[PDB]
Amino acid sequence: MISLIAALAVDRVIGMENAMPWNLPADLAWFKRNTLNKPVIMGRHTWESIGRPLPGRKNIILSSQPGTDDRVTWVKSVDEAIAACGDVPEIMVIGGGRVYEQFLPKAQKLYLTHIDAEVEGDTHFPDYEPDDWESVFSEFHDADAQNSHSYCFEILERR
Ligand SMILES: NC(=O)c1ccc[n+]([C@@H]2O[C@H](COP(=O)([O-])OP(=O)(O)OC[C@H]3O[C@@H](n4cnc5c(N)ncnc54)[C@H](OP(=O)(O)O)[C@@H]3O)[C@@H](O)[C@H]2O)c1
Ligand SMILES: Nc1nc(=O)c2nc(CNc3ccc(C(=O)N[C@@H](CCC(=O)O)C(=O)O)cc3)cnc2[nH]1
Ligand SMILES: [Mn+2]
Repeated sequence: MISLIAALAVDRVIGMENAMPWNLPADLAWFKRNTLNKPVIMGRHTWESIGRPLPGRKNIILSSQPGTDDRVTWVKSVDEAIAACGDVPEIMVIGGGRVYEQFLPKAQKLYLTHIDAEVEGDTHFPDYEPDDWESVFSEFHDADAQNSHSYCFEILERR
């Protein structure tokens, strides 16, 4: 099965100038929890924004160009990316915008964090049809001393 995981600010903004302007340790812990010991697929720009391999995960990078780092796996198409994951129960697609758009039609599950932040971005999560999805988990958290915005963890499954 293919799953997308993403954190969305207001108006589905997910990035600006190849960074995530906010800082929510609780959300990154949620990301780690849900991706550890699974393959993660990302686009080249997201790979460059993270800046190093994610430990405890098979890192698969999509690029039309040859690889530049043998600590991770490089692939040249969506189908190759999926194949490189091997026979696993769950493949995690971790962005960015252009990668999300391509994998969304193939995905069975969305792990979404809705962040109460107004950020002017240049990258958005794709505009998905709500009728195709059912919410099976929702958990809201107020801002605290560590997390500067309120946020909601949601898991959607394709109906
Ligand atoms: N808030 C979140 O949850 C979240 C998560 C991830 C990323 N981001 C943010 O999203 C932004 C980056 O997203 P982005 O849309 O600009 O770029 P991206 O999706 O991360 O990567 C785009 C690149 O992936 C490569 N590639 C993509 N699709 C391919 C395909 N079908 N076949 C072969 N190669 C392919 C291309 O690399 P080449 O040009 O080398 O061919 C393309 O330029 C950043 O701001 C980042 O911080 C946010
Ligand atoms: N929900 C969600 N939040 C995110 O911020 C997020 N970010 C990306 C891509 N960007 C990044 C940037 C940094 C790290 C990162 O340093 N992760 C650490 C967490 C460290 C910790 O647990 O405190 C990791 O090991 O996973 C991951 C993804 C993709 N999906 C996401 N999904
Ligand atoms: Mn059903």
